[PDB]
Amino acid sequence: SMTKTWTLKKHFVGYPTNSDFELKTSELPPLKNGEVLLEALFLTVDPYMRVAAKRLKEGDTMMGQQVAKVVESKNVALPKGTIVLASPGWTTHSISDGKDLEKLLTEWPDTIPLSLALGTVGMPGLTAYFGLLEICGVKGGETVMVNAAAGAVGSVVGQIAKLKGCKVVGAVGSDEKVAYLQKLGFDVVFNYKTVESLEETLKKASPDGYDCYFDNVGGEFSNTVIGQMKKFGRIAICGAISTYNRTGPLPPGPPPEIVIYQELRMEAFVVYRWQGDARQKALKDLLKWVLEGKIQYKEYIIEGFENMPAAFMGMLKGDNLGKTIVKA
Ligand SMILES: NC(=O)c1ccc[n+]([C@@H]2O[C@H](COP(=O)([O-])OP(=O)(O)OC[C@H]3O[C@@H](n4cnc5c(N)ncnc54)[C@H](OP(=O)(O)O)[C@@H]3O)[C@@H](O)[C@H]2O)c1
Ligand SMILES: O=C(c1ccc(OCCN2CCCCC2)cc1)c1c(-c2ccc(O)cc2)sc2cc(O)ccc12
Ligand SMILES: O=C(c1ccc(OCCN2CCCCC2)cc1)c1c(-c2ccc(O)cc2)sc2cc(O)ccc12
Ligand SMILES: [Cl-]
Repeated sequence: SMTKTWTLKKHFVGYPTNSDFELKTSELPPLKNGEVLLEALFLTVDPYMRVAAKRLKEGDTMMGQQVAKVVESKNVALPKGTIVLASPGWTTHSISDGKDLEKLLTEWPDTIPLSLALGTVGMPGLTAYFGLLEICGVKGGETVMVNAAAGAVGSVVGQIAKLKGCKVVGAVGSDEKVAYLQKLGFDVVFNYKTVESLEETLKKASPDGYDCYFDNVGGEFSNTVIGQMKKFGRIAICGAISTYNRTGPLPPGPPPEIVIYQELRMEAFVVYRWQGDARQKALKDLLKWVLEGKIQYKEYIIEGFENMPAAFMGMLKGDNLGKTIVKA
Protein backbone atom coordinates (compact mmCIF):
# COMPACT_ATOMS: atom_id res chain seq x y z
CA SER A 1 0.00 0.00 0.00
CA MET A 2 1.49 3.31 -1.22
CA THR A 3 0.53 6.95 -0.54
CA LYS A 4 1.20 10.28 -2.24
CA THR A 5 1.84 13.24 0.11
CA TRP A 6 2.37 16.94 -0.47
CA THR A 7 5.07 18.34 1.84
CA LEU A 8 6.33 21.87 2.43
CA LYS A 9 9.86 21.94 0.94
CA LYS A 10 10.35 25.59 1.80
CA HIS A 11 8.47 28.18 3.84
CA PHE A 12 6.51 30.58 1.66
CA VAL A 13 7.80 34.06 0.90
CA GLY A 14 4.88 36.19 -0.24
CA TYR A 15 2.61 33.92 -2.16
CA PRO A 16 3.72 30.37 -2.47
CA THR A 17 5.17 29.02 -5.72
CA ASN A 18 5.48 25.40 -6.95
CA SER A 19 9.03 24.85 -5.80
CA ASP A 20 7.89 25.48 -2.14
CA PHE A 21 5.98 22.18 -2.29
CA GLU A 22 7.38 18.65 -2.82
CA LEU A 23 5.40 15.51 -3.51
CA LYS A 24 6.67 12.29 -1.84
CA THR A 25 5.59 8.74 -2.59
CA SER A 26 5.76 6.63 0.56
CA GLU A 27 4.96 3.15 1.89
CA LEU A 28 2.33 2.64 4.57
CA PRO A 29 2.73 -0.09 7.21
CA PRO A 30 -0.01 -2.77 7.53
CA LEU A 31 -3.16 -2.15 9.56
CA LYS A 32 -3.08 -3.07 13.24
CA ASN A 33 -6.20 -4.22 15.11
CA GLY A 34 -8.66 -1.29 15.26
CA GLU A 35 -7.18 0.75 12.34
CA VAL A 36 -8.40 1.59 8.79
CA LEU A 37 -6.92 2.58 5.43
CA LEU A 38 -8.47 5.77 4.12
CA GLU A 39 -8.51 6.74 0.45
CA ALA A 40 -8.91 10.47 -0.21
CA LEU A 41 -11.90 11.35 -2.50
CA PHE A 42 -12.14 15.18 -2.10
CA LEU A 43 -9.55 17.43 -0.40
CA THR A 44 -9.91 21.05 0.62
CA VAL A 45 -7.46 23.89 0.39
CA ASP A 46 -8.19 26.84 2.73
CA PRO A 47 -6.63 30.24 3.48
CA TYR A 48 -5.78 29.27 7.11
CA MET A 49 -3.23 26.86 5.62
CA ARG A 50 -1.17 29.82 4.46
CA VAL A 51 -0.77 30.92 8.10
CA ALA A 52 -0.61 27.49 9.79
CA ALA A 53 2.12 26.50 7.34
CA LYS A 54 4.44 29.01 9.07
CA ARG A 55 4.45 26.65 12.14
CA LEU A 56 5.64 23.60 10.22
CA LYS A 57 9.22 22.45 9.79
CA GLU A 58 10.50 22.07 6.24
CA GLY A 59 9.72 18.48 5.14
CA ASP A 60 6.45 18.34 7.13
CA THR A 61 3.15 17.33 5.56
CA MET A 62 0.74 20.15 4.58
CA MET A 63 -2.27 20.20 6.94
CA GLY A 64 -5.88 19.84 5.83
CA GLN A 65 -9.22 18.00 5.77
CA GLN A 66 -10.60 15.56 3.18
CA VAL A 67 -13.59 13.38 2.47
CA ALA A 68 -12.28 9.80 2.51
CA LYS A 69 -13.63 6.33 1.95
CA VAL A 70 -12.48 3.40 4.12
CA VAL A 71 -10.83 0.91 1.69
CA GLU A 72 -9.45 -1.66 4.25
CA SER A 73 -10.51 -2.17 7.91
CA LYS A 74 -9.84 -3.97 11.21
CA ASN A 75 -12.44 -1.76 12.93
CA VAL A 76 -16.06 -2.94 13.21
CA ALA A 77 -17.39 0.59 13.74
CA LEU A 78 -15.89 1.41 10.33
CA PRO A 79 -16.58 -1.17 7.57
CA LYS A 80 -15.16 -0.82 3.99
CA GLY A 81 -16.99 1.84 1.94
CA THR A 82 -17.76 4.07 4.93
CA ILE A 83 -17.36 7.76 3.98
CA VAL A 84 -15.54 9.89 6.64
CA LEU A 85 -14.26 13.41 7.19
CA ALA A 86 -10.56 13.12 8.11
CA SER A 87 -7.61 15.46 8.58
CA PRO A 88 -4.48 13.54 7.64
CA GLY A 89 -3.19 16.51 5.62
CA TRP A 90 -2.49 16.54 1.90
CA THR A 91 -2.19 12.80 1.33
CA THR A 92 -3.99 10.35 -0.96
CA HIS A 93 -3.87 7.44 1.49
CA SER A 94 -3.68 7.30 5.32
CA ILE A 95 -4.00 5.07 8.39
CA SER A 96 -6.42 6.00 11.21
CA ASP A 97 -7.22 4.42 14.59
CA GLY A 98 -10.78 5.81 14.03
CA LYS A 99 -10.79 8.18 17.01
CA ASP A 100 -10.11 11.25 14.79
CA LEU A 101 -12.79 10.55 12.15
CA GLU A 102 -16.23 12.02 11.59
CA LYS A 103 -19.07 10.34 9.79
CA LEU A 104 -21.41 12.50 7.77
CA LEU A 105 -24.86 13.55 8.95
CA THR A 106 -27.33 10.61 8.74
CA GLU A 107 -29.82 12.63 6.66
CA TRP A 108 -27.06 13.40 4.10
CA PRO A 109 -28.81 12.70 0.76
CA ASP A 110 -27.09 11.35 -2.35
CA THR A 111 -28.37 14.35 -4.36
CA ILE A 112 -25.65 16.83 -3.11
CA PRO A 113 -21.88 16.42 -3.68
CA LEU A 114 -19.91 14.76 -0.86
CA SER A 115 -17.54 17.73 -1.06
CA LEU A 116 -20.08 20.12 0.46
CA ALA A 117 -18.92 18.37 3.59
CA LEU A 118 -15.83 20.61 3.16
CA GLY A 119 -17.77 23.74 2.25
CA THR A 120 -21.30 24.93 2.84
CA VAL A 121 -22.29 21.94 5.00
CA GLY A 122 -18.91 22.07 6.72
CA MET A 123 -16.28 24.28 8.28
CA PRO A 124 -16.66 27.26 5.94
CA GLY A 125 -20.46 27.06 6.24
CA LEU A 126 -20.13 26.96 10.02
CA THR A 127 -17.77 29.93 9.98
CA ALA A 128 -20.38 31.92 8.06
CA TYR A 129 -23.26 30.78 10.26
CA PHE A 130 -21.63 31.57 13.60
CA GLY A 131 -19.74 34.67 12.46
CA LEU A 132 -22.89 36.33 11.11
CA LEU A 133 -25.61 35.09 13.45
CA GLU A 134 -23.65 35.21 16.77
CA ILE A 135 -20.61 37.44 16.29
CA CYS A 136 -22.27 40.12 14.16
CA GLY A 137 -25.54 39.22 15.87
CA VAL A 138 -27.76 39.91 12.83
CA LYS A 139 -31.44 40.24 13.86
CA GLY A 140 -33.22 41.28 10.60
CA GLY A 141 -33.39 44.52 8.59
CA GLU A 142 -29.65 45.32 9.00
CA THR A 143 -27.24 46.35 6.26
CA VAL A 144 -24.37 43.86 6.15
CA MET A 145 -21.08 44.52 4.39
CA VAL A 146 -19.24 41.31 3.38
CA ASN A 147 -16.04 41.02 1.42
CA ALA A 148 -14.59 37.99 -0.36
CA ALA A 149 -18.31 37.70 -0.99
CA ALA A 150 -18.13 35.09 -3.80
CA GLY A 151 -15.82 32.85 -1.72
CA ALA A 152 -16.75 29.81 0.37
CA VAL A 153 -17.50 31.70 3.61
CA GLY A 154 -18.69 35.07 2.27
CA SER A 155 -21.07 33.55 -0.30
CA VAL A 156 -22.75 31.76 2.59
CA VAL A 157 -22.75 34.84 4.81
CA GLY A 158 -24.59 36.81 2.16
CA GLN A 159 -27.17 34.13 1.52
CA ILE A 160 -27.82 33.54 5.23
CA ALA A 161 -28.17 37.30 5.63
CA LYS A 162 -30.65 37.50 2.73
CA LEU A 163 -32.82 34.71 4.12
CA LYS A 164 -32.89 36.54 7.48
CA GLY A 165 -34.08 39.66 5.61
CA CYS A 166 -30.92 41.82 5.67
CA LYS A 167 -29.57 44.09 2.96
CA VAL A 168 -26.23 42.75 1.68
CA VAL A 169 -23.42 44.71 0.10
CA GLY A 170 -20.71 42.44 -1.25
CA ALA A 171 -17.25 43.10 -2.61
CA VAL A 172 -15.48 40.69 -4.98
CA GLY A 173 -12.39 40.73 -7.19
CA SER A 174 -13.93 39.96 -10.64
CA ASP A 175 -16.86 40.91 -12.91
CA GLU A 176 -17.74 37.23 -13.14
CA LYS A 177 -18.23 37.12 -9.35
CA VAL A 178 -20.20 40.38 -9.46
CA ALA A 179 -22.69 38.89 -11.93
CA TYR A 180 -22.93 35.61 -10.05
CA LEU A 181 -23.74 37.33 -6.76
CA GLN A 182 -26.27 39.69 -8.39
CA LYS A 183 -28.01 36.69 -9.94
CA LEU A 184 -28.06 35.26 -6.41
CA GLY A 185 -29.97 38.35 -5.25
CA PHE A 186 -27.45 40.32 -3.17
CA ASP A 187 -28.66 43.94 -3.07
CA VAL A 188 -25.34 45.54 -4.13
CA VAL A 189 -22.22 43.84 -5.49
CA PHE A 190 -19.11 45.54 -6.85
CA ASN A 191 -15.61 44.69 -7.99
CA TYR A 192 -13.18 46.24 -5.53
CA LYS A 193 -10.33 46.05 -8.09
CA THR A 194 -12.05 48.31 -10.64
CA VAL A 195 -14.26 50.85 -8.82
CA GLU A 196 -12.84 54.38 -8.91
CA SER A 197 -13.13 54.89 -5.14
CA LEU A 198 -13.86 52.21 -2.58
CA GLU A 199 -15.09 54.89 -0.20
CA GLU A 200 -17.50 56.40 -2.71
CA THR A 201 -18.74 53.03 -3.85
CA LEU A 202 -19.42 51.97 -0.27
CA LYS A 203 -21.21 55.27 0.32
CA LYS A 204 -23.42 54.83 -2.80
CA ALA A 205 -24.12 51.24 -1.82
CA SER A 206 -25.42 52.35 1.60
CA PRO A 207 -25.73 56.10 2.24
CA ASP A 208 -26.86 55.43 5.85
CA GLY A 209 -23.76 53.23 6.55
CA TYR A 210 -23.34 49.68 7.83
CA ASP A 211 -24.73 47.84 10.86
CA CYS A 212 -22.50 44.80 10.42
CA TYR A 213 -19.19 43.97 8.73
CA PHE A 214 -18.30 40.35 8.16
CA ASP A 215 -14.62 40.89 7.43
CA ASN A 216 -12.63 38.24 5.54
CA VAL A 217 -10.01 40.65 4.23
CA GLY A 218 -8.60 43.17 6.72
CA GLY A 219 -5.90 45.72 5.87
CA GLU A 220 -6.75 48.92 3.93
CA PHE A 221 -10.08 47.61 2.69
CA SER A 222 -11.26 47.36 6.33
CA ASN A 223 -9.81 50.75 7.23
CA THR A 224 -12.14 52.20 4.60
CA VAL A 225 -15.20 50.16 5.66
CA ILE A 226 -14.64 51.20 9.29
CA GLY A 227 -15.12 54.83 8.15
CA GLN A 228 -18.69 53.91 7.17
CA MET A 229 -19.85 51.76 10.08
CA LYS A 230 -22.90 53.05 11.96
CA LYS A 231 -22.58 53.95 15.63
CA PHE A 232 -22.28 50.77 17.69
CA GLY A 233 -21.55 48.85 14.51
CA ARG A 234 -20.38 45.26 14.87
CA ILE A 235 -17.41 43.82 13.02
CA ALA A 236 -16.84 40.08 12.92
CA ILE A 237 -13.13 39.50 12.34
CA CYS A 238 -13.29 36.25 10.51
CA GLY A 239 -10.14 36.58 8.42
CA ALA A 240 -7.60 39.01 7.01
CA ILE A 241 -6.60 37.40 3.75
CA SER A 242 -5.01 40.61 2.34
CA THR A 243 -2.25 40.20 4.96
CA TYR A 244 -1.55 36.43 4.76
CA ASN A 245 0.72 36.63 1.72
CA ARG A 246 1.95 40.23 2.24
CA THR A 247 5.72 40.85 2.05
CA GLY A 248 6.39 43.96 4.19
CA PRO A 249 4.98 45.06 7.56
CA LEU A 250 1.19 45.32 7.92
CA PRO A 251 -0.65 48.28 6.50
CA PRO A 252 -1.66 51.14 8.82
CA GLY A 253 -4.35 50.28 11.37
CA PRO A 254 -7.81 51.97 11.33
CA PRO A 255 -8.27 55.64 12.36
CA PRO A 256 -8.70 55.51 16.17
CA GLU A 257 -10.89 58.61 16.34
CA ILE A 258 -13.43 56.92 14.04
CA VAL A 259 -13.37 53.59 15.85
CA ILE A 260 -13.88 55.45 19.15
CA TYR A 261 -16.51 58.00 18.04
CA GLN A 262 -18.55 55.28 16.26
CA GLU A 263 -18.18 53.09 19.36
CA LEU A 264 -17.41 49.97 17.32
CA ARG A 265 -17.41 46.41 18.63
CA MET A 266 -14.94 44.11 16.90
CA GLU A 267 -14.62 40.45 17.71
CA ALA A 268 -12.47 37.76 16.16
CA PHE A 269 -13.50 34.11 16.30
CA VAL A 270 -12.37 30.65 15.29
CA VAL A 271 -15.07 28.27 13.93
CA TYR A 272 -13.91 25.34 16.06
CA ARG A 273 -15.17 27.28 19.12
CA TRP A 274 -18.69 25.90 18.46
CA GLN A 275 -18.95 22.18 19.21
CA GLY A 276 -21.49 19.51 20.23
CA ASP A 277 -25.18 20.39 19.99
CA ALA A 278 -24.66 24.00 18.87
CA ARG A 279 -22.49 22.74 16.00
CA GLN A 280 -24.77 19.85 15.08
CA LYS A 281 -27.82 22.17 14.93
CA ALA A 282 -25.85 24.59 12.73
CA LEU A 283 -24.95 21.80 10.32
CA LYS A 284 -28.55 20.55 10.13
CA ASP A 285 -29.71 24.16 9.49
CA LEU A 286 -27.17 24.54 6.65
CA LEU A 287 -28.09 21.20 5.03
CA LYS A 288 -31.81 22.08 5.36
CA TRP A 289 -31.24 25.46 3.74
CA VAL A 290 -29.30 23.91 0.88
CA LEU A 291 -32.01 21.24 0.33
CA GLU A 292 -34.61 24.06 0.23
CA GLY A 293 -32.67 26.17 -2.30
CA LYS A 294 -32.39 29.06 0.17
CA ILE A 295 -28.62 28.55 -0.09
CA GLN A 296 -27.27 27.70 -3.50
CA TYR A 297 -23.88 26.11 -3.84
CA LYS A 298 -21.15 26.38 -6.37
CA GLU A 299 -17.81 24.68 -6.26
CA TYR A 300 -14.55 25.37 -7.94
CA ILE A 301 -13.17 21.91 -8.59
CA ILE A 302 -9.57 21.16 -9.52
CA GLU A 303 -8.90 17.67 -10.83
CA GLY A 304 -5.95 15.62 -9.65
CA PHE A 305 -4.13 15.46 -6.35
CA GLU A 306 -0.98 16.47 -8.24
CA ASN A 307 -2.52 19.91 -8.82
CA MET A 308 -3.28 20.48 -5.11
CA PRO A 309 -0.62 23.18 -4.74
CA ALA A 310 -1.96 24.96 -7.81
CA ALA A 311 -5.48 24.83 -6.36
CA PHE A 312 -4.27 26.37 -3.10
CA MET A 313 -2.29 29.07 -4.85
CA GLY A 314 -5.16 30.06 -7.17
CA MET A 315 -7.65 30.37 -4.34
CA LEU A 316 -5.28 32.69 -2.46
CA LYS A 317 -4.98 34.65 -5.71
CA GLY A 318 -8.76 34.80 -6.30
CA ASP A 319 -9.27 32.21 -9.11
CA ASN A 320 -12.12 30.49 -7.33
CA LEU A 321 -15.86 31.11 -7.36
CA GLY A 322 -17.38 29.17 -4.46
CA LYS A 323 -15.43 26.56 -2.45
CA THR A 324 -12.08 25.39 -3.81
CA ILE A 325 -12.03 21.58 -3.87
CA VAL A 326 -9.49 19.14 -5.25
CA LYS A 327 -10.98 15.96 -6.76
CA ALA A 328 -8.74 12.94 -6.27
N1 LIG B 1 -12.71 30.35 11.78
C1 LIG B 1 -12.35 31.40 11.13
O1 LIG B 1 -12.16 32.51 11.67
C2 LIG B 1 -12.29 31.16 9.63
C3 LIG B 1 -12.64 29.95 9.06
C4 LIG B 1 -12.59 29.79 7.68
C5 LIG B 1 -12.19 30.84 6.88
N2 LIG B 1 -11.85 32.06 7.46
C6 LIG B 1 -11.37 33.21 6.68
O2 LIG B 1 -12.43 33.50 5.82
C7 LIG B 1 -11.87 34.12 4.64
C8 LIG B 1 -12.46 33.41 3.43
O3 LIG B 1 -12.13 32.04 3.47
P1 LIG B 1 -12.72 31.05 2.39
O4 LIG B 1 -12.29 29.72 2.89
O5 LIG B 1 -14.13 31.29 2.10
O6 LIG B 1 -11.88 31.29 1.10
P2 LIG B 1 -12.39 31.97 -0.25
O7 LIG B 1 -13.19 33.21 0.00
O8 LIG B 1 -13.17 30.81 -0.99
O9 LIG B 1 -11.07 32.23 -1.10
C9 LIG B 1 -10.23 33.35 -0.82
C10 LIG B 1 -10.71 34.60 -1.53
O10 LIG B 1 -10.05 35.65 -0.89
C11 LIG B 1 -10.09 36.77 -1.77
N3 LIG B 1 -8.85 37.52 -1.61
C12 LIG B 1 -7.58 37.04 -1.62
N4 LIG B 1 -6.72 38.03 -1.44
C13 LIG B 1 -7.44 39.16 -1.29
C14 LIG B 1 -7.13 40.50 -1.07
N5 LIG B 1 -5.86 40.89 -0.98
N6 LIG B 1 -8.12 41.40 -0.98
C15 LIG B 1 -9.40 41.01 -1.08
N7 LIG B 1 -9.75 39.75 -1.28
C16 LIG B 1 -8.79 38.83 -1.40
C17 LIG B 1 -10.20 36.19 -3.18
O11 LIG B 1 -11.46 36.55 -3.75
P3 LIG B 1 -11.72 37.98 -4.51
O12 LIG B 1 -11.76 37.70 -6.06
O13 LIG B 1 -13.03 38.50 -4.07
O14 LIG B 1 -10.42 38.85 -4.42
C18 LIG B 1 -10.17 34.69 -2.95
O15 LIG B 1 -11.04 34.01 -3.85
C19 LIG B 1 -10.35 34.05 4.82
O16 LIG B 1 -9.96 35.27 5.43
C20 LIG B 1 -10.22 32.90 5.78
O17 LIG B 1 -9.00 32.94 6.50
C21 LIG B 1 -11.89 32.20 8.83
O1 LIG C 1 -6.30 29.76 14.88
C1 LIG C 1 -6.32 29.32 13.73
C2 LIG C 1 -6.68 27.84 13.47
C3 LIG C 1 -7.14 27.08 14.54
C4 LIG C 1 -7.52 25.75 14.35
C5 LIG C 1 -7.45 25.14 13.10
O2 LIG C 1 -7.85 23.82 13.03
C6 LIG C 1 -7.17 23.04 11.99
C7 LIG C 1 -6.94 21.55 12.29
N1 LIG C 1 -8.15 20.74 12.21
C8 LIG C 1 -9.18 21.23 13.17
C9 LIG C 1 -10.33 20.22 13.45
C10 LIG C 1 -10.19 18.88 12.72
C11 LIG C 1 -8.78 18.33 12.91
C12 LIG C 1 -7.69 19.35 12.50
C13 LIG C 1 -7.00 25.90 12.02
C14 LIG C 1 -6.62 27.25 12.19
C15 LIG C 1 -6.09 30.27 12.56
C16 LIG C 1 -4.96 31.04 12.41
C17 LIG C 1 -3.78 31.02 13.14
C18 LIG C 1 -3.12 32.02 13.79
C19 LIG C 1 -1.86 31.75 14.35
C20 LIG C 1 -1.26 30.51 14.24
O3 LIG C 1 -0.04 30.27 14.79
C21 LIG C 1 -1.91 29.50 13.54
C22 LIG C 1 -3.14 29.78 12.98
S1 LIG C 1 -5.12 31.91 10.99
C23 LIG C 1 -6.60 31.36 10.56
C24 LIG C 1 -7.37 31.66 9.46
C25 LIG C 1 -8.60 31.06 9.33
O4 LIG C 1 -9.36 31.31 8.24
C26 LIG C 1 -9.05 30.17 10.29
C27 LIG C 1 -8.26 29.88 11.40
C28 LIG C 1 -7.02 30.46 11.54
O1 LIG D 1 -5.83 24.84 17.07
C1 LIG D 1 -6.76 24.82 17.87
C2 LIG D 1 -6.65 25.58 19.19
C3 LIG D 1 -5.88 26.72 19.28
C4 LIG D 1 -5.80 27.42 20.48
C5 LIG D 1 -6.49 26.98 21.60
O2 LIG D 1 -6.41 27.64 22.78
C6 LIG D 1 -5.61 28.88 22.68
C7 LIG D 1 -4.86 29.18 23.99
N1 LIG D 1 -4.82 27.97 24.85
C8 LIG D 1 -5.95 28.24 25.77
C9 LIG D 1 -5.87 27.28 26.96
C10 LIG D 1 -4.50 27.39 27.63
C11 LIG D 1 -3.35 27.25 26.62
C12 LIG D 1 -3.49 28.18 25.41
C13 LIG D 1 -7.26 25.83 21.52
C14 LIG D 1 -7.33 25.13 20.32
C15 LIG D 1 -7.91 23.83 17.69
C16 LIG D 1 -9.24 24.00 18.09
C17 LIG D 1 -9.92 25.11 18.60
C18 LIG D 1 -11.01 24.89 19.44
C19 LIG D 1 -11.76 25.97 19.93
C20 LIG D 1 -11.44 27.27 19.56
O3 LIG D 1 -12.16 28.30 20.07
C21 LIG D 1 -10.36 27.50 18.70
C22 LIG D 1 -9.60 26.42 18.20
S1 LIG D 1 -10.08 22.54 17.73
C23 LIG D 1 -8.73 21.69 17.11
C24 LIG D 1 -8.57 20.39 16.61
C25 LIG D 1 -7.30 19.95 16.17
O4 LIG D 1 -7.08 18.70 15.67
C26 LIG D 1 -6.20 20.80 16.25
C27 LIG D 1 -6.38 22.09 16.75
C28 LIG D 1 -7.61 22.55 17.19
CL1 LIG E 1 -11.43 15.60 10.58
